[PDB]
Amino acid sequence: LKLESVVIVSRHGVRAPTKATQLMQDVTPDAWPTWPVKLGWLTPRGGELIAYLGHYQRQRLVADGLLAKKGCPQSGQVAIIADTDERTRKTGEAFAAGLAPDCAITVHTQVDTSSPDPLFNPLKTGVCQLDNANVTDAILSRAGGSIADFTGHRQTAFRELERVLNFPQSNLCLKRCSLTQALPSELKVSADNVALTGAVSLASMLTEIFLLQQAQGMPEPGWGRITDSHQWNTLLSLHNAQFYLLQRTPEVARSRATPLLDLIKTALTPHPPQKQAYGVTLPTSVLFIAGHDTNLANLGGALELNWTLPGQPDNTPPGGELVFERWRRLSDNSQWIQVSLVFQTLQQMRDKTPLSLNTPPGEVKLTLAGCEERNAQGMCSLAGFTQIVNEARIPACSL
Ligand code: NI
Ligand code: NI
Ligand code: NI
Ligand code: NI
Repeated sequence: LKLESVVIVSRHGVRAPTKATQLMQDVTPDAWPTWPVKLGWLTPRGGELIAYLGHYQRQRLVADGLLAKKGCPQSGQVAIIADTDERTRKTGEAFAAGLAPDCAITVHTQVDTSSPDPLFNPLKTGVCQLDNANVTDAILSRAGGSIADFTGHRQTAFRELERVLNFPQSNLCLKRCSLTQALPSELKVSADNVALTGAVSLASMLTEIFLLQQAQGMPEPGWGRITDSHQWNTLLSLHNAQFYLLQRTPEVARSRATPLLDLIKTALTPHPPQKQAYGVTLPTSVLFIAGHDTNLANLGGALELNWTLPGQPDNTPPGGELVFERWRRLSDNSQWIQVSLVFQTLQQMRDKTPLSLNTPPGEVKLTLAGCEERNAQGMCSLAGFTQIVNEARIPACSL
C-alpha cells in the first residue's frame, strides 16, 4: 500500500479557559488557578505540544515515502488551513514549525480575521439552519429520553466532580446540595445552535479545564484532589457526554460538518492540481486543518466514526487529530481511504514528552461504519468513501 495523500483535522492545542464566570466561583470555595495568556489563547506549552505532533508526523510521513527526509517540502506540497481564532492560527504555526522548521509554511485563513469562518461551522454564519423539532427529538432520544434520564445515569461522575470542587463548602451549596438539582439542565435548541444549560454544560466545561491544567503542567490540577487515572476518566465522561449529545448527534453533526466534509473529500480525490479554498492548491500531499473539538466530534458523528482514546480521558483532546489517508494498493492500483485518531495521552501532555517513531502518540484505527466496500485493513474504497460523504453531507449547508 503506497501512501498518496493525508488530511489532518486537528483540534487546537492547549489553551486557557474561554471564560471565567461567577457560577464558576460559586461552585467551589477554592480559587481557580490563573493562566499565562488571555482567555482562550494557546499557551506556549500548547504550541510546543502541537509542534511535537508535527515533528512526529514528519518522521512518520518520511518513513511512508510521502515527504522527503531533508529540506523543506516543495511548494504547495504541505498546506495549512486554520480557523480565525488566535488559538487555531497558532496551532497551525506550531504544527508547521514541528513538521518543517524554518520553512515558513503559510497558515491560511479566511480573508476576514475578525468574523467567523463558515468552514468551521456553517450554522454560525447562517449558511443553513437546524430543524428545531427534529433535532430536539433526536438529542432527547440520545439522552435516554430526557435530560433527567441522562444525568440520572451519570450521578457518580457528578459526585466525583463535586468532591474535586469541594462543592459542599461552596457558596451555591451553603445557600442551598447537588449540582444536577441546584442547576437544572435544559436543552435549548435554536436555528443556529443547540445548547444545554445548568449542570450538564458547567460540568463539561469544568472537567475540560481540569484536563487543561494537567496538560499545561500546572502543579495541582483540581486543587490537588484528582489523584488517579480512574478519577480523570470519570470526570471527563461528563465532557464526552455533553459532546455525545450536542456534537455527535447526526441531526446536528451532519449540517455542522458539511463544509469540512466537502473540503476533506476534495483534498483526498485524485484530480489535476487546482487552486481552491483559501487559494490553496488541492489535491496535494499533506493538508493540516486547525479547528475545534466540535469539529472532530461533528465529523465523527456524521461519518459514523466511533472512538474512545486509551490514556486520554477527553475523546476530543488538545491537538487530537482526525487523520484521513488515501492509500494506493499496488496489486491492482485501487484507491482506499483510512481514518484514524492520533493523540497525545494525558501523561504525554503532563510530561511534555517529545514524540517520535520510537515514542509515538497514541493512535486509534477507525472504521467508517457505513462503508460497504472495505479492504483487509479496514479501509474504505475511494468510491465507498465518496458515497458516504455524499449521503452524509447536507447540501443546504455547503459553502
Ligand atoms: Ni472558531
Ligand atoms: Ni436511561
Ligand atoms: Ni497561499
Ligand atoms: Ni474535548
